[PDB]
Amino acid sequence: NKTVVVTTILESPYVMMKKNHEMLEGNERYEGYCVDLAAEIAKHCGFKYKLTIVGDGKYGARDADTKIWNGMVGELVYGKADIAIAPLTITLVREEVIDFSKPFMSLGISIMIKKGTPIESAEDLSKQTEIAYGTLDSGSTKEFFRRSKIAVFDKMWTYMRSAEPSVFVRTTAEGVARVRKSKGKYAYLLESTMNEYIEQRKPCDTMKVGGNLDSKGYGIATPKGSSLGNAVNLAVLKLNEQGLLDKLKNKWWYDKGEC
Ligand SMILES: N=c1ccc2c(-c3ccc(C(=O)NCc4ccn(-c5cc6c(cc5C(F)(F)F)[nH]c(=O)c(=O)n6CC(=O)O)c4)cc3C(=O)O)c3ccc(N)c(S(=O)(=O)O)c3oc-2c1S(=O)(=O)O
Repeated sequence: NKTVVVTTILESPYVMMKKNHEMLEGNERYEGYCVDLAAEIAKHCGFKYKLTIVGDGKYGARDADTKIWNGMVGELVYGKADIAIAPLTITLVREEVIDFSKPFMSLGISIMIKKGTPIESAEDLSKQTEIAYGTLDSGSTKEFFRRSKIAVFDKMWTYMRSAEPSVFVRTTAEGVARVRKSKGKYAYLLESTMNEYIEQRKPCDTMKVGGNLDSKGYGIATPKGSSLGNAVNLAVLKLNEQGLLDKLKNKWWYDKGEC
């Protein structure tokens, strides 16, 4: 039997380098939620596996000009990996070209504030202009606002699209720094999972407020028609029912949190 090639992505806390990684080999180089999850999936499915970091560092999209899938999705579609174990969002266009398990983690768009900011909901943000707010320039959150027909989110998009200086940031680190350094006058819109992670990072000055604005899930992906997909999906369901997915989330977000 052959070693399963698992594509994954360097993204904290899902996959992170061990400090001594230069003196380590194979799967021992990495730690994180998806490292632990890969070991559990492999245990339940009965395979040996090698974690490999996706070469282009991307989740996966179809290039608008060439029509070629990149990222982990592309690794699956073009025969370079057997399974993707990563926070890969289950979307329509991806589901058409690869197979997904049921989701192992659910999430939604959410609001990050500096502690003390008088905001508790998206509606609160939308009905004022003293506190600026934005999102990742390249993110799925931006696209949610662009396409939304809900009055509150439409108003928020109209504000964000034309706000000056730009309220959009190039990276999560830029967004978080802007929240922390703006003295409560900038709020940041992002995935609840990342928001919750940052809430547990020093110096513990940010928090997540309000309910999620949408709902989506991260799934395990296999090439379309792969015989591995059935067992992997049953594994995700068993791990959820055993409490193990919740245990892993608690471990990497809270037991290992700094706040
Ligand atoms: N200098 C730079 C520097 C960075 C540039 C980036 C860039 C931006 C931001 C970040 C960053 O904050 N990462 C942390 C983060 C925040 C949210 N997630 C997340 C996203 C998922 C996902 C799971 C998660 C997680 F983790 F929450 F679970 N699962 C999916 O299934 C999925 O799909 N997504 C995407 C989505 O949901 O959105 C992760 C990292 C990068 C990067 O270096 O890869 C860049 C990206 C796209 C793009 N088209 C272009 S660009 O074309 O070049 O403009 C980009 O450019 C960049 C230039 S740049 O080129 O010089 O202008």
